[PDB]
Amino acid sequence: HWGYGKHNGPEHWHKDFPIAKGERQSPVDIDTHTAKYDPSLKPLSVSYDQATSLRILNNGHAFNVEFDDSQDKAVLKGGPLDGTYRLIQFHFHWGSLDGQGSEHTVDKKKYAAELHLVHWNTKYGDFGKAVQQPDGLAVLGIFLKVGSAKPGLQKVVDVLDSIKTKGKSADFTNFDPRGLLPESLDYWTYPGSLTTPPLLECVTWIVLKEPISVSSEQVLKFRKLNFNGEGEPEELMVDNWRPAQPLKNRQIKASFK
Ligand SMILES: O=C(NO)c1ccccc1
Ligand SMILES: [Zn+2]
Repeated sequence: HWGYGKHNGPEHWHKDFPIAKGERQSPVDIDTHTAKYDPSLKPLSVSYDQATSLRILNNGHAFNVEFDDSQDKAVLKGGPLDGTYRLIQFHFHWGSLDGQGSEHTVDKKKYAAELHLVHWNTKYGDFGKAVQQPDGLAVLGIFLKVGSAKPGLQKVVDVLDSIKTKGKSADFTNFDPRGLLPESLDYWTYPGSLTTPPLLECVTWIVLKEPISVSSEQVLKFRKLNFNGEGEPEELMVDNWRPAQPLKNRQIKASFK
């Protein structure tokens, strides 16, 4: 099945998932000089105070911190969004080296990693129905650079040893995603897709301009994870990022002047 290796990586996905060569695929390079300030954008609202995390899972591609989305708790609204989007999970994409790892790039610059906080449009009832709609999902993307440690990420880092291989999960309650956000909410937004198969084009991307810094030690632990399952040859979970795709007929809007 699909992965990030030479024989099943991004360049191969289109065979099982034709939409890989679609009209609004993600990620894309964000050309900052071509992005235009949009005064029609309303202020962005990230309300994560009532967030209820449940567990963490190694799915063989990345690790997902899942949340209880059966109620109106952690929601994203405002900005380019119409309505309320509910947080269902977050995960990261990272590299084997600090010089690569992010999916979106800024003026071709690659960051060490990228955090994706996934939300679904409540007007559609649930995540499954949402992914059949062009405005069913909203993903808040945050870049990670290596520098000072991020205190709010350490709880995630310390539980990774317990979910080293594909299929493993661990209880992960009371984790506050507010500790992963940078100070500024300035962002770029464009219509795109999931960056992993099935690559569905149901996403409104909101990529924050300000990256958060994490320590070399923190990202090093991300790289100790495994793509393989327990009892299988070890294949380090690194470089699980899809490269920038053609922007095609799209414009990236900026929330700032
Ligand atoms: O960011 C994602 N993949 O990398 C993603 C986004 C929405 C739903 C599932 C996955
Ligand atoms: Zn992602």
